[PDB]
Amino acid sequence: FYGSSAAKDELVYGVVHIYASFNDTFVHVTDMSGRETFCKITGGMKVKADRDESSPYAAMMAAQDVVARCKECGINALHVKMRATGGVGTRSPGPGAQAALRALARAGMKIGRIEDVTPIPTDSTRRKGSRRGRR
RNA sequence: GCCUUCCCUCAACUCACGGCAUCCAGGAAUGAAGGAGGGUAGUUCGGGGGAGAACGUACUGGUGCGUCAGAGGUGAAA
Repeated sequence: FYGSSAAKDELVYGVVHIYASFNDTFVHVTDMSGRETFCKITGGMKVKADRDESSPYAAMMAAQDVVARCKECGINALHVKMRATGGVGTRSPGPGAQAALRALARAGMKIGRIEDVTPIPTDSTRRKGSRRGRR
């Protein structure tokens, strides 16, 4: 088929970048290269209304269309990299994390070697805000 | 306790005895304050100060390699 035919009957390790924020959730597909990709999924496609595009439901509904497209790319095993937010944002992911993982596991994809890959500064620029804060 | 004898006074000059040759005023000042100043030493002690050279990720932008439809953002939106 389109996917494995020289890696077939053997697990293949993709990589999945998960970026969870409070405006959307992203689920991306990479192959231990990051130079080539197959699919880019956003919460906002599956669920409409901007509040609910970062909600748990968004994640899970999106996650099932990861699995759908992975089994056509020969990908079976998935390494995962969880990302929070920017280095001048916070250090907290949105609610779309922890939802996506479970949705993939339950959908028969293997998961191993999860990691925390996020941009944390040694130090960076003045954080957005003010001296007196947002109020 | 003391005298004498005996061992018999070491740091390259040290100890004992003698010649006589020299040079030539000099030691008579209160003390050293849990008062001040200074010296020396531990390659002491420290986000102390100046200079010069590298290092770290992030933010932002650009470039290249891929993907494809929404993304920013909010209480909700725009």
